Amino acid sequence: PFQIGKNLVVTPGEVVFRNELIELIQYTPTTEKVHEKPLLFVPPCINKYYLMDLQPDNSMVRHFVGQGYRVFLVSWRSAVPEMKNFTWETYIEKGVFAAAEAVQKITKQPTMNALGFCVGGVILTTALCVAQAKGLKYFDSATFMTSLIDHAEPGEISFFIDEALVASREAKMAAGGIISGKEIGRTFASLRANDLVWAPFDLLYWNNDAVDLPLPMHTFMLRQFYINNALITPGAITLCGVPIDISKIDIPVYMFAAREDHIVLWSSAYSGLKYLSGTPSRRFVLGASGHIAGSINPVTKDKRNYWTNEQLPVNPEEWLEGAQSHPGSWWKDWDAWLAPQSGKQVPAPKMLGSKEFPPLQPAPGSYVLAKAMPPV
Amino acid sequence: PFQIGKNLVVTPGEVVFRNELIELIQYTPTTEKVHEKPLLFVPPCINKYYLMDLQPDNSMVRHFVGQGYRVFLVSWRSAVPEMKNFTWETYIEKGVFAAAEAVQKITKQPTMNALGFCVGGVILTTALCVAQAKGLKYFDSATFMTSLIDHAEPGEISFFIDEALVASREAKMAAGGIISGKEIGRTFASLRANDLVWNPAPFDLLYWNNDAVDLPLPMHTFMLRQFYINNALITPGAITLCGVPIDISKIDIPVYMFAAREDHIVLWSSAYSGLKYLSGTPSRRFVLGASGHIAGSINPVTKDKRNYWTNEQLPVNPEEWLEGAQSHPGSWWKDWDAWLAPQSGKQVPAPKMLGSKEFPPLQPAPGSYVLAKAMPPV
Repeated sequence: PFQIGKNLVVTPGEVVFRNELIELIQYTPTTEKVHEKPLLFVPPCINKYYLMDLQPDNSMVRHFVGQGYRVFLVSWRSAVPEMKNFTWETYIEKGVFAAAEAVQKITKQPTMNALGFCVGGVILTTALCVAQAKGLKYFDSATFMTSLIDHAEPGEISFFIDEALVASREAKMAAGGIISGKEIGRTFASLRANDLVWAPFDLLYWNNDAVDLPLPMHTFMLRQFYINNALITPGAITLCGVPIDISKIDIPVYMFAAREDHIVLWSSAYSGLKYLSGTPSRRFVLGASGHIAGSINPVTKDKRNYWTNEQLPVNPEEWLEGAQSHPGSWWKDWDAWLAPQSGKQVPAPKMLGSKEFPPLQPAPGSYVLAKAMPPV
Repeated sequence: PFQIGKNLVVTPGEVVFRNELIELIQYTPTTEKVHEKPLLFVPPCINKYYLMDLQPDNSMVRHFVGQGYRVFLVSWRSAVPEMKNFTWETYIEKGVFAAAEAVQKITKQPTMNALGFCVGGVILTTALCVAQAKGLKYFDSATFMTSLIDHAEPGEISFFIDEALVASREAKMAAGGIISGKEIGRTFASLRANDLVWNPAPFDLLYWNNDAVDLPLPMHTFMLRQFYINNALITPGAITLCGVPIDISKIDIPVYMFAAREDHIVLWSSAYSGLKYLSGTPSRRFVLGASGHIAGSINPVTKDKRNYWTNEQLPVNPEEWLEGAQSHPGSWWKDWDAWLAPQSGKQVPAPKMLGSKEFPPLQPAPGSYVLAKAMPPV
């Protein structure tokens, strides 16, 4: 069967940093030269990251390392009791910022480009606001891959959030707790039959390999984003001492959505763009197909197509009407957008980590191997 | 590994009638006596029927035959070019009514009870209106299993209907056409991630899901326009079928409605919303099953897992219905059986032959139409 790290999730590298929330994976170079400016992947913390690193042929991380990027990836710890009080803020501080700090220390580069996928995109979005407000310059650009900002139309999840249960948890928040992967899967699972082509056993395995979340983080996510749609209203939430205002984000943004995505409706993603009014530029790219088939659409096979349009009208239907279709994988377009923002070519590093951050264990590390807690 | 008719869809019987749209399957009795009044299953047409007849343990058809019902089932023909002009009305006439006429002729019984599942329930609803208006008495009761009547909240499908495409097809309706299984699977999706858990499951369901059908363009276009966009059934006379202005307040037989609590395809409160429009009926029953679209609908008595909820009161607010409901362990099929059986006549000896002299058995169940594969890409 599947053994994570052995016949799945095999892109070579090392865990180079670990804390109470993350392992940071640094991938081994496969090119003689690399773009100097690192690339940080922020996967979701619902399910395991390795949707982005399945087999070599369909691995997103492997592709980008092969394009010369200095790829680092956040591997989230599945919640256990010592994490029962962790909050959304913990994911910003101990997740995104801790990762960014380690990247700066290891590479000696002052900044990086960031990618956030699914809920990792929402965490990244909030992290960007905190960083901007505090003058912390971690990121030179941000990419949001099938992630919401405007949660007004979150899809069918809207019908299945139990507001009374969220309120019950809020009442007892200070005690913390653990939300089971089983519970999370009833609302946040993202696999559909049409993603299985026709290993589609890889995807079936991934879908069932669930992870747990801290109660405070999860309850806040439901209340503030899904119910209150807080990000569209400046100052509606406060994180890390900062009133959150998406209009303050001030770096180039790339936003990817998939046309047939039933999990993150493409028009709902598109709706976020108008809120990013402090950015110097925004790029929206629409991939063909469904959530997984469209998102994880590799260049190795280069199937399907994507659409581009540099004009960003308010109406997504107008965007699409003016768009140009291009054959193959949107990864190519993202690469072309990222590369000019990635510095000059330098020799590939000969070692993983650094003296201060020595390699700890081979990729894919220990946190991705955890099994969800037993039923309670 | 899956061979339809051999290790799935194996409830014994015979095709006893065939026309350009349907094969009617009559199932072999497994009881010495049967309820006299037959039971007609009108399955989904957007997918193949055999979600209702998977493995023996989870087969709905097999269970009901084993309870003593004289079960007949409509197996819909996947659309081919000779069907490219078929309409919604065709599904009423060549589907539901043709089946009911054959049942009458084979059994010599004047009426039957009907079950409609998913879009089969919608077709059945419209057929009941036509029959009522024309004084045709085919049905003594109707059961709607995860089917909409009020389409105001149809769920995620709303986001995946392109009105402009519907309109362009309306403009060219006379020419007819075929809507591919691929297109159908991009707008309708019967499965969710919880149905795909893996450690046959989930492969039996994936095979069923991927065993796609095609639909005639006029039927499918009408379905999208009139139900999903216009929500025509809630307005008397908003559509006309078979010469008849459709007014669901005219339906005048007992109704049973099933929905599943965690159903993402047919939201249970959306199903519930239809009940208030069935104002001509002598009785209405709503039953809510635990779990999702597949596991909640096809929840067999053999294992008798999960639960269902009952409440005789029918308030406008579905939350009020649920707050007043009583939970019962196991399968809702038990409840449906208890509702159906008193409406199913006396016990008579099981028929010794399938079909009749006029309707001889044509081939063993599950027949030929179910074995057809979708047309190639174009």
